[PDB]
Amino acid sequence: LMQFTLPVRLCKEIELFHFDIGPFENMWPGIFVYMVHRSCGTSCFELEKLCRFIMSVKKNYRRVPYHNWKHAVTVAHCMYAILQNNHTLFTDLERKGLLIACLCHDLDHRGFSNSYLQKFDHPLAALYSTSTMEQHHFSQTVSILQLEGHNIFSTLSSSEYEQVLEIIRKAIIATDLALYFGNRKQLEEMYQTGSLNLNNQSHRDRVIGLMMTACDLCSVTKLWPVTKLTANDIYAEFWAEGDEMKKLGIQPIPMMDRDKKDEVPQGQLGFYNAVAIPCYTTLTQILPPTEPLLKACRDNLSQWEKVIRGEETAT
Ligand SMILES: COCCn1ncc(NC(=O)c2nc(C3CC3)ccc2Nc2cncnc2)c1C(=O)N(C)C
Ligand SMILES: [Mg+2]
Ligand SMILES: [Zn+2]
Repeated sequence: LMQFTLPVRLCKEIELFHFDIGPFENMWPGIFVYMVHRSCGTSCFELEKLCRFIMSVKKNYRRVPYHNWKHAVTVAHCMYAILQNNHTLFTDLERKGLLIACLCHDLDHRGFSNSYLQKFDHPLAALYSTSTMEQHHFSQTVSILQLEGHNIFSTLSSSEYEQVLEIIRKAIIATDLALYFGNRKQLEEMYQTGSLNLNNQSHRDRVIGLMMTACDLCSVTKLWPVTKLTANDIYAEFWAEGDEMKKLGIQPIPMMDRDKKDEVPQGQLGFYNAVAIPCYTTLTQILPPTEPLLKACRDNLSQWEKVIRGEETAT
């Protein structure tokens, strides 16, 4: 057989939650196949179809600062780390579908939120009234899966193919943060009342939804230098959307206003407290081996507080 192998440093460090996939775009397909062969198995997909699929997905991500090909692979790698440290908890189809969901979850993102598409009256807003971009990401996923030589699930039966596309559809839709607030609250109640049941499919769905949020936000779970640099990329998009809001004659929210740059550290603090910490807390409760995501999230929160107190500088 031909086994995928990484250089020594990547071989060791890819198992760490805070792994950064590096600046070499040409190595990311290899990194993704490696993670699929180790988390799913070398027999999960035909290498030729997986390779063709990967390259078509890459092609349908856009040259935007943040919601790009590097983000897709980064989210996939966080999912890899969760699956490998929880390997007894997931099904064959869940392993197969979830790395693919993560790779595909922002397909054809233009760097604009669901809100902007609503305010702009974009055609996608007429087609998909809620989770507008996330329904578009899924539709794009189906398009690519239906191209010639792209059916990576060809050896699944009809009913298995349908289950995995449904795992994928729900996972991608779950990356709509508007849906996360409700989903985490339900999971918090279920956990504290002891009703949470991983044998209940409607409960698996919520746990995977939370896993997808955690993978999607995983830039707040890298070492500080990565987190700080990645925050420049996310704000490049937010500020561009704010500009487009101003062009529509609508005052943008403060985080999207490039004139309010001095409030980024307080904005970050607000986001860690309201969204990120609660997310990784609940995930650690359900999947205790995901502790390192929560720990790195707390460390970065501490760093933003250091920035607010003028002990650290972010230029
Ligand atoms: C009401 O919203 C304003 C309150 N607010 N302030 C900031 C913020 N989000 C982020 O910073 C952010 N969002 C995402 C995705 C949800 C969009 C991912 C990463 C983020 N940070 C970050 C930090 N380091 C490195 N990479 C990325 C929000 C928010 O809640 N959103 C939903 C965007
Ligand atoms: Mg998205
Ligand atoms: Zn994303």
